[PDB]
Amino acid sequence: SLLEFGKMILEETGKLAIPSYSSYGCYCGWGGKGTPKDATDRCCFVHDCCYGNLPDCNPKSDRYKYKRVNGAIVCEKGTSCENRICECDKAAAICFRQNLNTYSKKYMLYPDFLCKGELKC
Amino acid sequence: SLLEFGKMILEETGKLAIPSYSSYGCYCGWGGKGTPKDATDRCCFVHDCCYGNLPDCNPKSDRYKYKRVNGAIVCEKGTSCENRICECDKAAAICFRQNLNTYSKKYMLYPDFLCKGELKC
Ligand SMILES: CCCCCCCCCCCCC(=O)O
Ligand SMILES: CCCCCCCCCCCCC(=O)O
Repeated sequence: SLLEFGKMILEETGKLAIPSYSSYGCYCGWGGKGTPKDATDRCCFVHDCCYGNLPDCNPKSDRYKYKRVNGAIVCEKGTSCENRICECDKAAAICFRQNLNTYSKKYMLYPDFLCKGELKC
Repeated sequence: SLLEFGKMILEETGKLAIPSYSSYGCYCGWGGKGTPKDATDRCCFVHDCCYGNLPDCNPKSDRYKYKRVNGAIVCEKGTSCENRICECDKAAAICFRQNLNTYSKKYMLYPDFLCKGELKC
């Protein structure tokens, strides 16, 4: 659920999910059209493709449990869903960190309008 | 406070907070349930998620000051609360303007039974 995801993001990046990621570029915060603006934006994209491959699950709402082992995110075992969701979230979060040095305020609150067309995931 | 938030809304969109954004979709208003129905509805969803990260404050009434600098909304300095509350509002109003394009009357006075999922933040 967004609760775990949003928390994941602050642990990895140091930024609050809200302002910093709720409306970044074309895919951050949700949306789904356009050509990803940058690296951070490419991760929201990939994260969206990840959620899209869990038809049997409720990604944005099911609570899953995860722990940090020696500074690394580890998805605890739960249902098939809670596990796959958690991995999607971990991948996005970690990515976010990896590209912090390219994070551009220039893309926060980006006009969803400017994004046109649907990329084949 | 809502008096400042309503001012930004009228400035950025030209519409009055009450009709235009008080009974729109599943989140612009007070009910708050289901899955956002469109761009404008999500701005509202993100906004009260933003008010959620401010437990130690009270957004409805503490008044803050803001001004424009080269036409942009800037939150004047003050107490941590006043500043964070304003950032939530600032973003929301800008979000309503960037989406004036898809704002449709079909979502006004939207029925409760049409607000679906379980969503938390
Ligand atoms: C428009 C949405 C606000 C709630 C989103 C809080 C965290 C947003 C960042 C995750 C990216 C979303 C996914 O990959 O689409
Ligand atoms: C005249 C008095 C205040 C008008 C301000 C109404 C605020 C409307 C904004 C939509 C709700 C935002 C979200 O749920 O936070």
